[PDB]
Amino acid sequence: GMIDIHSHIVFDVDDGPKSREESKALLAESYRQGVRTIVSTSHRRKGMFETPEEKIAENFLQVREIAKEVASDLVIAYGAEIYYTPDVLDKLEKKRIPTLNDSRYALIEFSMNTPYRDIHSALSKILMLGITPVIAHIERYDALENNEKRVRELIDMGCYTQVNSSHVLKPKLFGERYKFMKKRAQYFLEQDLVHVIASDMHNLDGRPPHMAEAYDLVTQKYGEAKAQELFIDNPRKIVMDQLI
Amino acid sequence: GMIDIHSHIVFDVDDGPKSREESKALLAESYRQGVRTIVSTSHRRKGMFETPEEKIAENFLQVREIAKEVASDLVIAYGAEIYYTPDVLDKLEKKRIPTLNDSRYALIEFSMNTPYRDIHSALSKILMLGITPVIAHIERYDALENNEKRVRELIDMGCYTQVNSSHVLKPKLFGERYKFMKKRAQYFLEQDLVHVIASDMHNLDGRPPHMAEAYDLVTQKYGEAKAQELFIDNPRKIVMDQLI
Ligand SMILES: [Mn+2]
Ligand SMILES: [Mn+2]
Ligand SMILES: [Mn+2]
Ligand SMILES: [Mn+2]
Ligand SMILES: [Mn+2]
Ligand SMILES: [Mn+2]
Ligand SMILES: [Sm+3]
Ligand SMILES: [Sm+3]
Ligand SMILES: [Sm+3]
Ligand SMILES: [Sm+3]
Repeated sequence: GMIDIHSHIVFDVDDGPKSREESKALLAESYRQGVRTIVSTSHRRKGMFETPEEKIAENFLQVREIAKEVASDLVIAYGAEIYYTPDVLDKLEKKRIPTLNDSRYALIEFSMNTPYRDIHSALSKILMLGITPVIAHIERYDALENNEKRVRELIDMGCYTQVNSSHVLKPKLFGERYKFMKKRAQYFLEQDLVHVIASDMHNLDGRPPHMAEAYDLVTQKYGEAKAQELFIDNPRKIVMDQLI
Repeated sequence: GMIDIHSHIVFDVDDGPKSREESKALLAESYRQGVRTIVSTSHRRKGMFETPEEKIAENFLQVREIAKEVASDLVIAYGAEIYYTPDVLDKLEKKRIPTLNDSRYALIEFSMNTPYRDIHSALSKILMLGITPVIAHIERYDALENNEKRVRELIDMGCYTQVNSSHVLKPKLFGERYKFMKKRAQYFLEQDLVHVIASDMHNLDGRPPHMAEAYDLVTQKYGEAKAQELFIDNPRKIVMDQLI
């Protein structure tokens, strides 16, 4: 029973599901693949994802009703994926934006080419609030490309890393769009710099969950024990508000 | 990975472990049997279990450190087993006594021969506080012996039932001390009146966890699906603060 801590399943709030039907379909697929817990982390990002918090709550609650139709033992928790801009700090401290399952952990996102010093500075200011940043899809940031020294630094301040399930997969030979993130992801896993693997699922045409598959690949390359850590135990600790 | 929502693992606080050594030994056994989550529910009972709440917290936190020695993926949550006396209501509402994992659920206990009207009255007054009572070892109460009508009533007010793992086991032919609770437990399982099975573990000489075994017996008699509900899914919902 996997716990997916990064998901876009709330409808009409961001670039995830546009309808209830689409939300129900996502949940169902996630369930097929063995996920029994999903943390909703819709986008909060000044400039492009500014849906009112009240509306996200409204729709999330509806999605939690829908989950019941998929399966009685599917647990939906609230949360958020937060794109760092300065305003975000007070919003977090005052609790106007959710942490993951109301725990100490917050899912934090940057741009592909955010300079390292900006990522670092931002993550410091969040730690100052007593909140623990889990860094969203570290494969994305150029700042961290092939750079363990920098990732260790962040982990050692008190951050934890998340990698997307789809970037654990192997590169295709025709029509690959994520060569660099797949290469980057594989490097972090080799260096043992990954705490969590999550789906970042948005839909069932382009951004599905690849959790079942990502799990079998990590099992083979890195061992069953590591797959369980990244896909179950560490997420378990996050959702239970305990330090990993 | 089972979740045990009823446990006496804090030392020098009640009739559970008397030492750290004994606490560590309990955790370890529970882990052997496949339990990955344990809710601490030490005794709060006017008249015989009156250890100051500050002291229970102090020692619980230490037990949570010890758990790390047993295994990194063992999660210890705080809670309490509450013996109903009137004072308990305000203590709960004001939060001077913990609910299970700080959820809406509280583990509630009575005496073997508490008349039904007293159990009922007490459980009403707790529901009035917005708290959901999970009834501790229902096998114990004479009021509920062979009496589905009464158990359904309670469940329908909004209570949930817990049965002890050791009372799921088969009766012995020499030196059985729990014939009646084993018979009673078996009856509730047949009538499908049990939401949760938990250990009520106190030690490793007389009151061990019988979770591994209780799980295999429920599997055989009632199906894998039911064992998972009682030993994993329903407890999962309790610890995640979601209505079962
Ligand atoms: Mn998106
Ligand atoms: Mn993102
Ligand atoms: Mn995302
Ligand atoms: Mn006891
Ligand atoms: Mn008891
Ligand atoms: Mn007990
Ligand atoms: Sm290295
Ligand atoms: Sm490691
Ligand atoms: Sm019946
Ligand atoms: Sm049932």
